[PDB]
Amino acid sequence: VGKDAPDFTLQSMDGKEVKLSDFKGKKVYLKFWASWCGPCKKSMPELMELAAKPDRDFEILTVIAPGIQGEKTVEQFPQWFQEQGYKDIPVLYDTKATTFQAYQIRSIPTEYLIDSQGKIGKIQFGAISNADAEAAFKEMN
Repeated sequence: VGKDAPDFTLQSMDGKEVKLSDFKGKKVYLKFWASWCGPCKKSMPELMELAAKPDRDFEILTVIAPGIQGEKTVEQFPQWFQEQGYKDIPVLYDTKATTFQAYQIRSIPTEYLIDSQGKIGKIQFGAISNADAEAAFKEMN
């Protein structure tokens, strides 16, 4: 069966504590990215579309590593995010890159699509469309 997605507990951009296993019972779209990464930014508008879809049986979570490998500090990131026109996308602060390491992230953007019991259903390097994601989740429990 699917390998367990490594658990994490991270602070979000808006100050919430977010723990992956608290989402058991719901599917999860998990995206690792960075503000300096062009293909990452390219993918954000479509992810905002997806977030606006009301009938989702999955939650969207994205993860950056502030102050690490060129990423903005937590002091500067939220302002930068809003000034790009980005909205309605959760961003978690992987302060010690520990989550990136646990997911063996060696390239970005990378998406992990996780089923309702916390198992990894799909790993995608680079781009994945909304229809691609929706199709993958339709085959997961």
